[PDB]
Amino acid sequence: YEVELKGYANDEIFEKVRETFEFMRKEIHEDIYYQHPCRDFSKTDEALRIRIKRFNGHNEVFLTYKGPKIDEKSKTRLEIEVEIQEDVDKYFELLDRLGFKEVLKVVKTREKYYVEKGVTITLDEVEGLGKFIEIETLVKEKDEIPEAVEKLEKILRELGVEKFERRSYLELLLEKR
Amino acid sequence: EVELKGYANDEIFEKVRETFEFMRKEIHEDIYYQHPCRDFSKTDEALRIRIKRFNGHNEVFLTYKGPLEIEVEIQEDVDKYFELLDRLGFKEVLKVVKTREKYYVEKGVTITLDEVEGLGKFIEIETLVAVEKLEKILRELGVEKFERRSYLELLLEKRTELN
Repeated sequence: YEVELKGYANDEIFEKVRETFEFMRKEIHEDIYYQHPCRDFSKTDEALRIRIKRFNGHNEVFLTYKGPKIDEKSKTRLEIEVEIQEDVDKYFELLDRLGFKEVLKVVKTREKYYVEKGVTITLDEVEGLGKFIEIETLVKEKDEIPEAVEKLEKILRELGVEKFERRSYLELLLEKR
Repeated sequence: EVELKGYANDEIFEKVRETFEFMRKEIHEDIYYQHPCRDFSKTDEALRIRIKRFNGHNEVFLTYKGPLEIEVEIQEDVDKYFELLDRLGFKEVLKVVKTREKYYVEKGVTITLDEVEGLGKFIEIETLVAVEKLEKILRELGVEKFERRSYLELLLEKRTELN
């Protein structure tokens, strides 16, 4: 599982990260989140998204399904992700035909930083929400999530993060609709 | 995409091989799905993952058929696509296996000789724009019984009557 924690940020936290960790790369993300044709994802805590990632003149697109959060202390959830290598428009059309309707588009910039082996921090500037900081690392077993969460929470708090958020950017933006 | 299908047999298959230019032979396994809440059998829609084998390799496609077709190639992680479909509520209805031989008739016209597991031999013809033209071609090959129902539909009907 990809253990992930998110906190609200600011110029202070952003700068500290830039002066503490190795910069990997900056990406622009344009996500389109969908609603299921038969069930309310907001009630089942699921998500389906198409993400367009832009960096270094490159463009990558991914279709990702996210399962319900399984941890009370983090945003960790099961994920199934495939890369759309071509015909991006066809995937958009396929989802539409199957009844998946766009709920909202989330746009942000993300600066990725190397923390330690398998641990990455991202500085996010989300349109319509502001600055956030995320941290993630992979774990094999579900029972390993608690330890990882503690480790990642410590890293973020040591950077100045005080307010954590388990709600997705999508949920946060929907609240402001 | 104007397409027609007819019941075939060894003779019809043979006539095709002698008359038209062989293009390619492929083996297909089509995994058809039911929509999480729309009954595709009532909305005249379909969604399938096709795994084709030809020229020593496999190619995978995800295709939606409207009541008019969206097809994308799965170059990697087909297992993830199976999982994604399951997670989204799509359920396997039936897996259709067939061997297909494609033949070139003329500019923009192709014929396929299909040996469908559990159903038998069929011949399909397709072109882009026409029906009377393709119809005549098939009739001259000895085709006497056409079929608008898909292999999936036929296999399901066959199962229902058999039980």
